[PDB]
Amino acid sequence: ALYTLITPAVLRTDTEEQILVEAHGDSTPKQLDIFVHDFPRKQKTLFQTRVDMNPAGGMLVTPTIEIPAKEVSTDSRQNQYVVVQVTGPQVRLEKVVLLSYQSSF
Repeated sequence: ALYTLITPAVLRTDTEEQILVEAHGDSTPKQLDIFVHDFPRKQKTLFQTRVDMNPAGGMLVTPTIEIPAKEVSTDSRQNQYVVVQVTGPQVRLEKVVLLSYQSSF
């Protein structure tokens, strides 16, 4: 009965990231899509993928997304957001987060 989405508060473009998605109390399997759209306009699909979540895996998942900064048209002059989304059987979740252009060290 409880579906959770935890992602990093701030997501690094052109750098892999991992987000936590859980089902609390629901021993019946599932197959969900992970979607990320530019905020606020939802103009383009930045990242899409699909994962199965079964009882074996504790009923949770660690999908790895990866926004390409090649798809962020903004400059570093103001804080541009992107929005996370999960959808499937008896579930949907939606979370807006901030984006870092960080490359490296």
